[PDB]
Amino acid sequence: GLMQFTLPVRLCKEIELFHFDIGPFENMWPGIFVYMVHRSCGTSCFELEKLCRFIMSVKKNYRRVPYHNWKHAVTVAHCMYAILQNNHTLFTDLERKGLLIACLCHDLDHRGFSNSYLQKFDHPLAALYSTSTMEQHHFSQTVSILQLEGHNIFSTLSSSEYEQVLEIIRKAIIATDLALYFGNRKQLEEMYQTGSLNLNNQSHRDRVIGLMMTACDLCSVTKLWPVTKLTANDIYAEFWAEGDEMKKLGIQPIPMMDRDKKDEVPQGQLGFYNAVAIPCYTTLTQILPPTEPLLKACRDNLSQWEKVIRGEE
Ligand SMILES: Cn1ncc(C(=O)N2CCOCC2)c1C(=O)Nc1ccn2cc(-c3ccccc3)nc2c1
Ligand SMILES: [Mg+2]
Ligand SMILES: [Zn+2]
Repeated sequence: GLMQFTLPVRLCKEIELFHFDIGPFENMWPGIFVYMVHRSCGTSCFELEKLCRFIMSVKKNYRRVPYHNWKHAVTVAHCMYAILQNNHTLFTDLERKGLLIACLCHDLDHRGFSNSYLQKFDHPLAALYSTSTMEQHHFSQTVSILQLEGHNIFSTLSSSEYEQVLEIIRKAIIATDLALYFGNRKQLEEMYQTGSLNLNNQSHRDRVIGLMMTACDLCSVTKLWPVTKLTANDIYAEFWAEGDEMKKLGIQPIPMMDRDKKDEVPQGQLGFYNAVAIPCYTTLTQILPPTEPLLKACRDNLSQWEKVIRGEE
């Protein structure tokens, strides 16, 4: 009960900032996550024994892939922590509980391959889940872990509160399908500009939570340039392995996944920042003004990729 988690001073301070990097010490990440749950949600919202056992089962169900791994899960949870702590009063008690867990679980059992590769390979998961294939899998894996003996961190919630939190988690995890992001952001942009945006409207909150999930998921673009650049290497390690596997199916991969077109990465980053990242953090800042540091960091990194092309690095 009176057992707090305490980080060393540099982490205690920097964990509050959007651009925090959780570091290379894997064994500190569970404690970093519990710290964030305790400060974001309260020391009472989960039984520590049940939370610790849930965290370690989630960790075990992430694979040893270059990018879609346990570090990504905790990284995405930290960005959500930073958003929630900078928007104290905008979110319900159940939303705070559900969203940190959603972020931890959002890529559970990722194989390092896109929905598109699963469909072209004809993976069983593509037959079970026709759209948002991996994201429906990630939610299914989250529910499976919640149902292990002594893993139900939501046990002390009412039947109503329990169905609500699992509903928040399902929507949040599905929203991490970037194919769904484009239409979600357009609708939010329309609603904000016509002044029809209403945070008491559940379907409006759902859309705002969805954009938060995209923002947290893409948060490598909001880090210090060396973190952004080094994270990009892990992203391309997976893209290019998928491209290799496309070539094995006798399919020319898109340039993004073709290690032969390594040369064009800088321009591909510009397209990504302009088409996906900048619009995401722009709309998020309009709806939630205190998330502006994410947009500022993203713009700083866009400027770094522009310097790479101009041969200044
Ligand atoms: C930084 N960041 N963060 C998350 C993601 C991301 O999208 N994820 C979804 C898939 O799962 C990984 C995260 C990225 C990213 O680099 N995106 C992209 C997106 C589109 N591109 C086109 C090219 C490219 C084109 C031509 C030649 C060479 C490269 N390169 C890119 C990188
Ligand atoms: Mg994902
Ligand atoms: Zn992810």
